[PDB]
Amino acid sequence: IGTYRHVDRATGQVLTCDKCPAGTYVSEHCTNTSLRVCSSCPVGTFTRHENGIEKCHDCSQPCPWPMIEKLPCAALTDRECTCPPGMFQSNATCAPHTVCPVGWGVRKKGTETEDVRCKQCARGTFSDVPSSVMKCKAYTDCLSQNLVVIKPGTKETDNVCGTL
Amino acid sequence: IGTYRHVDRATGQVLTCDKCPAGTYVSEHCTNTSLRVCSSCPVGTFTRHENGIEKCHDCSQPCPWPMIEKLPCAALTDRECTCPPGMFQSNATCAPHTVCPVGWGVRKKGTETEDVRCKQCARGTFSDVPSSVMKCKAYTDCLSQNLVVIKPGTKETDNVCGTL
Repeated sequence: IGTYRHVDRATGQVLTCDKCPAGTYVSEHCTNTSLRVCSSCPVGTFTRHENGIEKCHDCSQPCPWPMIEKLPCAALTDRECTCPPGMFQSNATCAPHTVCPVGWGVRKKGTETEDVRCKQCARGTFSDVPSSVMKCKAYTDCLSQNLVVIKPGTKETDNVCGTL
Repeated sequence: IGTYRHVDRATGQVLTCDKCPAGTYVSEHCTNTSLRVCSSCPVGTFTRHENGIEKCHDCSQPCPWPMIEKLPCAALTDRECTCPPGMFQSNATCAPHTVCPVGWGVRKKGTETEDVRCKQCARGTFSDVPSSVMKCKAYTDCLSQNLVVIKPGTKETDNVCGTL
């Protein structure tokens, strides 16, 4: 654990005291005869690093709806706010991710900061349900099935397999 | 921030959730549509590392007098107990450090776990006060003072300097 220098009020001695761990602050500095005393950051404050400070930092304000917390206000961390799952941050607030329609699929997955990116399903793949999450799916391999293709697939539907 | 696997109770899906930072525990696991929620370790418990656990660890019992805390029970740390300044741990408890008498001085400084080690003051040095802390001190250099030595020093007293 690191240390910090402190001027003792009663003697003017420059002491080397032990830092207090992340999550606490110095509630009594060391003196020439006593160890420094650490206390836990009160509800609503944090310190992220071992410190010699006399008060913890205030956490930021509550996340603005519809944002929610992905990290709480706790002893070691300020609250961290994010668009909730299924939404992504655009300018002000959060917007639902793009739904890729039938015949399209997710090329790049949506995140809390970027929208989904859809692509048309490539030949030999299909997507039969609107979704902001799913990828185009390869047709059922009728060959390797021992079957032949009864009905071709489309970008929306699997090939149908069988015999004759 | 690392992640951990969790079996979702309602669907049996094995999810990858975000760990919660040191000082908090998982008060709600992630599900397929919601981020895991972290809460701060309640008073009296800690976690030292980012974790996926559902409760923080209990801190150890209060230090046995005369031991005191050198680290508190806080969100990131169990309490850590030590013999207070001026004492060192021997078997059970704490004993005051050795006081080196006049004519001796500290050779090795006492700590919370080892006693002071005193040595007789070497020739040309002295110590005039009993102390568990101070080192033997070199005599006043009468030569470099322009003075001559009026009275020799001892292991207990400085040489006295002057002229004639």
